[PDB]
Amino acid sequence: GLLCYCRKGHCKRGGRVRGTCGIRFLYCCPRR
Repeated sequence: GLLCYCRKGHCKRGGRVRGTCGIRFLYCCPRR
């Protein structure tokens, strides 16, 4: 939720992965 984004392979403009967005997808949150 929040302002998190699901990106395939690797999150764009963000190195704060929150967890896996399923298979071959990364879910990152710009929190900390």
